Amino acid sequence: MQIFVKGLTGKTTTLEVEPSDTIENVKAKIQDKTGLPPDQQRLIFAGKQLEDGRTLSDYNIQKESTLHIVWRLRGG
Repeated sequence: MQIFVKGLTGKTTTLEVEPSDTIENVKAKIQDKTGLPPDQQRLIFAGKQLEDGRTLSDYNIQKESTLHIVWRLRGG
């Protein structure tokens, strides 16, 4: 069960996930494709904010679910 994430460039990035796969892991996968640090990553689905400890089955996230990558620096 893969998912498509809306990138800033508009290009979607397929990611491998599973009902068991927690968000913490997902952010980790992203940290590799985006190379961005965890403090610069944010996942939101259907306008709902995700949190660690939860799973896809909790957010009712299905396949081809459109996420949202928000890139912003917390400043110095």
